[PDB]
Amino acid sequence: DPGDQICIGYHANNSTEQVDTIMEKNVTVTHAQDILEKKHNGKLCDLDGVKPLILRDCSVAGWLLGNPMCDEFINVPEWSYIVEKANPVNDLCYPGDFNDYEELKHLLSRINHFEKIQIIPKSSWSSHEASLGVSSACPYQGKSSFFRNVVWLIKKNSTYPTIKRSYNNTNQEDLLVLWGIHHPNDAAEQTKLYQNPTTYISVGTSTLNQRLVPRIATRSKVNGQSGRMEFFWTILKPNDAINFESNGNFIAPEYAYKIVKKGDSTIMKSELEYGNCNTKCQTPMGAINSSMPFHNIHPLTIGECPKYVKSNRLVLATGLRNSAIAGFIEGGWQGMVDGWYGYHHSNEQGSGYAADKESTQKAIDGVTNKVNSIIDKMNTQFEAVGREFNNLERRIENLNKKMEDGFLDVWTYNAELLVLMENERTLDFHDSNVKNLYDKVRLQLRDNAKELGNGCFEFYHKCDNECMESVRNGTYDYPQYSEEARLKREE
Amino acid sequence: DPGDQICIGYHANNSTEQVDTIMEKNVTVTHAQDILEKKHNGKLCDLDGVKPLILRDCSVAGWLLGNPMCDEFINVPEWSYIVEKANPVNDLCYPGDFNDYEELKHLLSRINHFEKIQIIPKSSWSSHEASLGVSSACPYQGKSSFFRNVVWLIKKNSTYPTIKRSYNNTNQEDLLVLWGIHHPNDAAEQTKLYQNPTTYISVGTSTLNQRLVPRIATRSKVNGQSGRMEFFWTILKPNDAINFESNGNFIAPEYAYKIVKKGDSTIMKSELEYGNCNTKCQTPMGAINSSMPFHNIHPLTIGECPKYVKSNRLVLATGLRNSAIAGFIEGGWQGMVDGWYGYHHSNEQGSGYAADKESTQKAIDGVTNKVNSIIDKMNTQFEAVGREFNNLERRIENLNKKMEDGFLDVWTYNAELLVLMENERTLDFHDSNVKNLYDKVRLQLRDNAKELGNGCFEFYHKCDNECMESVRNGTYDYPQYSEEARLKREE
Amino acid sequence: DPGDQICIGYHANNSTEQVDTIMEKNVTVTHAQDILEKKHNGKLCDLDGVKPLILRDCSVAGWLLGNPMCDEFINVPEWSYIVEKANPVNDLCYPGDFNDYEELKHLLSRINHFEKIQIIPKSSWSSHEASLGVSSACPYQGKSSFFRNVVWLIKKNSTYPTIKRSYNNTNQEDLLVLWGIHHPNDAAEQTKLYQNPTTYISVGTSTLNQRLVPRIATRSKVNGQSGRMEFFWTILKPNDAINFESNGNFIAPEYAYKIVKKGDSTIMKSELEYGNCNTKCQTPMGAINSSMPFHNIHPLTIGECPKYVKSNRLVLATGLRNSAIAGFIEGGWQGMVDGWYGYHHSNEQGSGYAADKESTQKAIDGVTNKVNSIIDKMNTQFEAVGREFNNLERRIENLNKKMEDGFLDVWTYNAELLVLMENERTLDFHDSNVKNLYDKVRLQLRDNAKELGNGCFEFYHKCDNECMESVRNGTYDYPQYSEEARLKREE
Ligand SMILES: *[C@@H]1O[C@H](CO)[C@@H](O)[C@H](O)[C@H]1NC(C)=O
Ligand SMILES: *[C@@H]1O[C@H](CO)[C@@H](O)[C@H](O)[C@H]1NC(C)=O
Ligand SMILES: *[C@@H]1O[C@H](CO)[C@@H](O)[C@H](O)[C@H]1NC(C)=O
Ligand SMILES: *[C@@H]1O[C@H](CO)[C@@H](O)[C@H](O)[C@H]1NC(C)=O
Ligand SMILES: *[C@@H]1O[C@H](CO)[C@@H](O)[C@H](O)[C@H]1NC(C)=O
Ligand SMILES: *[C@@H]1O[C@H](CO)[C@@H](O)[C@H](O)[C@H]1NC(C)=O
Ligand SMILES: *[C@@H]1O[C@H](CO)[C@@H](O)[C@H](O)[C@H]1NC(C)=O
Ligand SMILES: *[C@@H]1O[C@H](CO)[C@@H](O)[C@H](O)[C@H]1NC(C)=O
Ligand SMILES: *[C@@H]1O[C@H](CO)[C@@H](O)[C@H](O)[C@H]1NC(C)=O
Ligand SMILES: *[C@@H]1O[C@H](CO)[C@@H](O)[C@H](O)[C@H]1NC(C)=O
Ligand SMILES: *[C@@H]1O[C@H](CO)[C@@H](O)[C@H](O)[C@H]1NC(C)=O
Ligand SMILES: *[C@@H]1O[C@H](CO)[C@@H](O)[C@H](O)[C@H]1NC(C)=O
Repeated sequence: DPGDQICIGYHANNSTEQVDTIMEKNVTVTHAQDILEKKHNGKLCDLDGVKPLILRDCSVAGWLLGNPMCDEFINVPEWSYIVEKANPVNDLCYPGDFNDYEELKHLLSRINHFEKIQIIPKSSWSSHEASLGVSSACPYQGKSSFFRNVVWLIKKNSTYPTIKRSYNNTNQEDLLVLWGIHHPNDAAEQTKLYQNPTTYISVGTSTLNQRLVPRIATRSKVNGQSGRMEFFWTILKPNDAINFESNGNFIAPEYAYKIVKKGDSTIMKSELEYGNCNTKCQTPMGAINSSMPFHNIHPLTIGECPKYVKSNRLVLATGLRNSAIAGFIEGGWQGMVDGWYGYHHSNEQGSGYAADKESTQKAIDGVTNKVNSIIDKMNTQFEAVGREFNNLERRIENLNKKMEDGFLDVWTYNAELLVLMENERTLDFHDSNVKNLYDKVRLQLRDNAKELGNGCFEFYHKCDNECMESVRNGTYDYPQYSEEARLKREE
Repeated sequence: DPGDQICIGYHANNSTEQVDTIMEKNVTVTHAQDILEKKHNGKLCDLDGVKPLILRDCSVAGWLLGNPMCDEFINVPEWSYIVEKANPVNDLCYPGDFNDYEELKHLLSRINHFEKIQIIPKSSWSSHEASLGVSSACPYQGKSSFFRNVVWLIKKNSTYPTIKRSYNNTNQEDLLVLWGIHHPNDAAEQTKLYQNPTTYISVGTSTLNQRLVPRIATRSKVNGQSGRMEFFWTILKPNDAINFESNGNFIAPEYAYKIVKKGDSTIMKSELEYGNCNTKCQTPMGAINSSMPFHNIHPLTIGECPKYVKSNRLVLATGLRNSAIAGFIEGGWQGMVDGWYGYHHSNEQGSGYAADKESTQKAIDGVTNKVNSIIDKMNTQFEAVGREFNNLERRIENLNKKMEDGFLDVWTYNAELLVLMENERTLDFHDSNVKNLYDKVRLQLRDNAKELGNGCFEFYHKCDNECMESVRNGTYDYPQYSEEARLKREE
Repeated sequence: DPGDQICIGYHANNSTEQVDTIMEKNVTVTHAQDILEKKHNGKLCDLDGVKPLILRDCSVAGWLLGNPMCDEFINVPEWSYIVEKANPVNDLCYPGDFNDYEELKHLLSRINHFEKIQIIPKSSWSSHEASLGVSSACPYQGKSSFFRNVVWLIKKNSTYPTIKRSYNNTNQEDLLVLWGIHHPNDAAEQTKLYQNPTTYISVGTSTLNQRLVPRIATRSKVNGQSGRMEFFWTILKPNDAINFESNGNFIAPEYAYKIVKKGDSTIMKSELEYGNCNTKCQTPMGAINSSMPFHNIHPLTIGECPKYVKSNRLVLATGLRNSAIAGFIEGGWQGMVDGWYGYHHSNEQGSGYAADKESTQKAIDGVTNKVNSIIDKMNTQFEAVGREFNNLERRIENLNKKMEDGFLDVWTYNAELLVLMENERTLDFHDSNVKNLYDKVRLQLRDNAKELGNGCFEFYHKCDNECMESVRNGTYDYPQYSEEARLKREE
């Protein structure tokens, strides 16, 4: 009237944070953690401390050949990836084609050193016109012009003698060399420009064995030209020579490019500003600081990125189901201001809440470990995802699509089920921990107290604060009080 | 002699349905659900309400060029995919080759609009023979013939003047244009057919810059011909023109094809009948209504399909382990005609079974949620799986094989383990629910009754049907009967 | 003073074996099993009882054409895969190129029958020089030589008459036929070697329609040659004929190869010895006997292999957490020499340990099943992983890299989490089993004994060895002793 009491219960708070489990939707929970990265800085950034190459209105092709309408950031000796607009305004001003263009973009996607040098001075053409090879298709300062890195040689007097030029790579580095051939409209234009009716370009390295022949066809006007310019490239190794021989139609190198190549990336399509930021994961929509194992921003990423997932939320439960003084069988304790599982007692020294420090710490460590495993076991590797295939490589582009879609399907399913399964394990863990605490006490107390059925015990003896501490410590001395207990019990 | 009683127990039935768990094989279970789709309608069907193009005995090539032995369904203005036989009987009647054939099949796999038009009338050839270009290799009504969409021009008198033809696409739609070149057996055949010993075909658009030259070689007879026909195609954009120039060996266009293209699919190899059905997933062996997240019919599918898996059964447990009146410790209750977990009682008003409605509903909802999650979290995307690579693309075909086999291995393993793990969770859930019910009662009753050890309690007081209902409701008033209980108890 | 006793407890041993769970790191455990294969025999082995083709210092190209510096194992009529060194010393002694080289390596990766035959005897050249076609680039026994399978025909007197040669495949098997063209340095060398200034090679089968023309360019010296040799191949079906016609520059077949092809593999890069072993999984670093579902040796494997994983250990718990006489609440029993869960008793016949055979067997079966499922559900398929793409196929090689890296990421994550999740299930299973045993006893004994709170019961009646056996058997007859029990109890 009334006997001392100890109750077992668990933390409750004012959290409205919701979680899903394999078995229940929308469970209110004490604390939760999202493992889905959803935020980007809306900028293009350095990748592992190397600037990108941003081409504002120029194709890689326009940029390499010196399309004179390309007004770009000129000096840039290395880069980590390339940014183009979807459809650049300035490509090949004089219409035509670039041989193995996509393989060259991929080779140039990431470059350790890039330095333009002069391999054949425009001034070295003594028996051909170096300054007439100009077109209204390729306008400069209002006046007719041409690609600036490459020379459109025309006949001098009414003669086009055979060109023989060798260039020996005396540099330490590989040379990217560019040249072209003019496909004229007819035999009259052919002889008007090059005098000789039948022409070739021969090009030889230790590797290359090329002979080009112009092709006449009747073609639609593009940039007001029915002629076509076709471009070719090789990499000249650092002690090899390249040998040019031509009768006509030769678009000669003036400038070539020293390159050092240490691994590739790809070409990103984006309309974003550079932002001086560093990042380890770039997206067409912005960069990401990628601690989280999953993201939903954009598939077309370059770097060490979270796995891309079709998903709005991946929220793990970290806390508990959230809902005399009665114990656990009737709900949680707002009063348990600290601790996850613990006790409420009332004796002649007064009443209050005490955390079970040991079971609380064990459980916090467990849940922290669960979250860190799900994050830290994720293998993160460098990859570069772009669209590098042309409109006659549609079968290969379909192969890439099935693979990308394939991985999106596997990761989206596994992350969703992983969160549902583990959330159910976590909430069941909390129930298992509370019930085990109740049993820890029930087994110490035996017949020295009575189970009240609500998660509380009423003692058959005086249990001061020091007795209570021994119950919470698991050091309760049953023999010490069996005598006093038995007297009140038999009555 | 004898006291009132309440027992805790669970549903049992005459089910022989079996399930596997990570830990036990062949567990008999009250109710189970298969999540593996194994059934197909054995027919080719519309895909999202668009008919397929079924070519009974004709290659795409034979069909486009008008191989005169192709007796096909002529009119068909759109389609969702193409069906060919493994080795069609009718391909190129006059032997030869089709340039970038596989890329053209892929472009044509799915078409929004397809309409054949006449771009160059057979009657427009005033200075060349339009009706002699015929062969015994390409038989029609017993008589020698040729591809019907394309004209094999021969010299007239003993002259083959230079052809110059332009066609301007004044249509709203892209044009697929087809032409070819004849590779004759020798210089005598060359001049016998075309008079001129040295010939070319030049073709130009805003894109195309082609010059073809016939090739003599001594070749094996195919369909009794040692000559070869080589075919080329372009897509002419809706305000461009195509310009043809030829000296000889020209297989001229007569008919071209207006096309509208909105996304691709692939070419399916099947010997099935069309069936007027609609479907969202087509298989070479038949269509599928794809609610289930997995299937085992065939890898080579087109549409939004379940994931393909090497597996005969993926069966989830939905019910319970299946096996006075004693309670749960001795087995299940055939008498529990309704409910999963509940009670049996016996008092002076009589005996019977009562379902624990709350715990039963919670558990049914849980298991329904588990099944729906495993089904509904599956990301389903459109894909088209075929074999689109030629016998010099074997490395790329091996790349595709490793990817396909890769995904089959991941999905087959994850589905099998998913079912084994969750089956074990489900059966352990049922045990956890029954035991918690027993405890719900034990904690209400305390010393007002005695545990019989078999899942039953014997009351120390009269418990009429209204007392029993309060035990099942969790509203049992222990104080109301402690007095009566204690008297019978002390004795 | 003192009463008979029965205790519930579990096995403990001197194991230091450690395991991880989703929630705890470094749990000491009674017994564990690694499912990650980490061991290889450091040798190249037969694959499913078929020898490899090991090329010690020769390229496939060098080997097929008979580079005279290739000192290889000559006779070898079938093989399962090919082994090359990263950069073979002996390739094309006379510099040049091999057309569709990579597709030919892939075709030859695995061969059922391979037999070199003579299709055109060197002695059959009556109007051309068959023994002058020799070079200092291709040295033999100190003296100038050439590829041995193919004849470099030179003019005789000062004449190079037109070659016309047919070979009809009268063999039962497909023929791999090889030929080439010489690209000389200039018009003087052209006529010095072949007399005719303007030359061609025409080659025709039922399939092939080729016309080759030599190409002059000024080229860097390689093996002291500025000339180039370009090689071509076809597969001649078993009743077709191949027809050669040439004016000059013809590198003629002498020897061709009968082949039978039944499925492909790839080319492995390794510096290992053959070892007479058989295997179902070969690695560049050594073979594997692949019972385990995962391995971490090397990605570039051929056969039916475990899944490749970035991981040092995948260790499953199979045993228990490892740590009067007290029962389970105070730790494990070194004394439980046999069994997982069981009992300790003490009566007037003496004291000792007894295994709960039924619950122990159920648990051993469960854990054995868990391990076997995780191993046996793994779909294992034949695959061949190599690097088969050239330096202008870098985009496709990047496609293959993303796929390979993709599968490594999926398998590494799923195996790591699978082991963490199941380890937690296994340890929780053991706790659930021990606690259920304690309850099995508590429910049989009821008030005929008292719970001591440490996992032990003290009996209120004499419990001889035969009573004890009935408690362990679940056949304990409570009524038989309630009388004796109640007397000692009321006191
Ligand atoms: C869960 O919560 C949200 C409210 O934020 C609601 O939209 C949804 O309908 C709820 N229930 C289910 C079954 O998803
Ligand atoms: C071209 O150059 C000069 C005339 O300026 C003259 O010496 C030369 O012969 C001219 N050639 C011809 C063929 O007119
Ligand atoms: C280029 O110059 C170097 C250094 O003078 C020389 O050794 C080398 O042979 C030259 N390269 C060629 C292909 O001639
Ligand atoms: C637990 O509580 C008792 C009583 O307050 C105290 O004396 C003892 O030091 C504690 N025991 C342990 C092991 O912490
Ligand atoms: C399980 O059930 C089937 C009978 O339908 C039987 O074939 C199989 O052998 C049984 N046991 C095991 C271990 O698979
Ligand atoms: C061919 O056409 C007619 C003869 O029918 C004639 O006017 C023409 O000159 C003929 N040509 C030759 C060269 O025979
Ligand atoms: C085709 O006709 C249109 C309309 O007459 C014209 O504007 C267009 O320029 C023509 N196309 C070409 C390439 O000439
Ligand atoms: C439960 O049972 C009692 C006795 O039949 C009834 O009076 C009461 O309305 C019920 N209580 C609830 C909360 O359903
Ligand atoms: C676990 O065990 C190993 C000792 O073998 C140790 O290196 C490691 O630091 C321990 N703890 C954790 C948290 O990994
Ligand atoms: C080459 O062969 C012999 C000389 O040995 C002779 O009959 C033949 O005419 C020679 N040809 C020429 C054109 O010298
Ligand atoms: C090759 O010889 C066979 C048998 O004599 C013959 O039937 C076949 O037609 C020949 N092949 C060719 C293409 O001539
Ligand atoms: C169990 O133990 C009792 C007493 O030793 C023995 O008589 C009986 O045969 C056993 N019962 C069973 C079912 O094994």
